[PDB]
Amino acid sequence: ELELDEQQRKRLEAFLTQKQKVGELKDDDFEKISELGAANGGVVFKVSHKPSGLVMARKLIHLEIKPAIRNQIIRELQVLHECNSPYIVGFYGAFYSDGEISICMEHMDGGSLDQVLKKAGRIPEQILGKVSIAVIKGLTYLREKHKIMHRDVKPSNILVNSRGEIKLCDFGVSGQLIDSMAVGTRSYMSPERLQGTHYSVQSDIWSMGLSLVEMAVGRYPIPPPDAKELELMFGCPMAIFELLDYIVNEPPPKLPSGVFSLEFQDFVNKCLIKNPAERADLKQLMVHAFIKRSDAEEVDFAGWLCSTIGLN
Ligand SMILES: C[C@@]1(O)CCN2C(=O)CCc3cccc1c32
Repeated sequence: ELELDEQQRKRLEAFLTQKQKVGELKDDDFEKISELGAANGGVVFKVSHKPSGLVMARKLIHLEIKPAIRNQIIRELQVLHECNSPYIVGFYGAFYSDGEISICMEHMDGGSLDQVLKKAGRIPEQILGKVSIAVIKGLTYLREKHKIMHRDVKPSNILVNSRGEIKLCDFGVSGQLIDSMAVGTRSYMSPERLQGTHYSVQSDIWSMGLSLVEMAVGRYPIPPPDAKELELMFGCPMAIFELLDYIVNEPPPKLPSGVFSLEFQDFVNKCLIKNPAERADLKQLMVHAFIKRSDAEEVDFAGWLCSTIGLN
């Protein structure tokens, strides 16, 4: 499950070889190309690293803090140089300059799945099959190689590219950065995390299940759509506090019947069991009928993606 094919190994090696050529990251070495979107705590820009010529994604977090705090943040982010996986967004480095922390990472030309979803309307089950494999693999990697859980799985934290790669980003590695920042959505948080109770990688599986239902139906799935709302979709307002209460108190969302395969439906159901002990784990998810089927499917994710978003 963590072993790599020839292509994956080669791309991972090529990234590291290019990264080695970049030295210390400095503010004045960046030329702004465009705005990629906004992440929690700051804006993400597509940039040119002038000396190396490398195109990067630069996230800028505005923080007015003492040299003590920022130097500790930068050191804590250094842990990202150790995360090397086809399912994790490549990291270049982090620095502080004139009231803002910069996190420089690999450019993903397909952007986030939250952006792809807006464009597509809804994402096909076979495409969600590849997405599920990449998320399980990224979460397994983080857990097994670094003893870390994501803590913030959502469609805006799943990045995609024209080579067909799917990678996770914005997993909390710096405690100090979270404290100083600290304000992202709690709408993908598991019922146990919202109840302050017992929380592990099982809470990330809930967030993945919820993100998958959202992408499949083309709508944040809580509260569930009524009989008339589903007819407009396939043919076949709640304030944040009300929503969080609904998650904790009500049955979990589910895919509509007779539109998706029973394997996909069962897969999301197992991710969405409210009790984390009963909820499927990464090991069980890796061998789920939906995962085994999707893994054997020869799905052109890059082709689908480029056609959908008008990339090219
Ligand atoms: C979370 C992130 O900042 C990662 C970088 N990124 C990209 O490379 C593509 C566009 C994008 C949109 C929203 C958030 C991000 C990105």
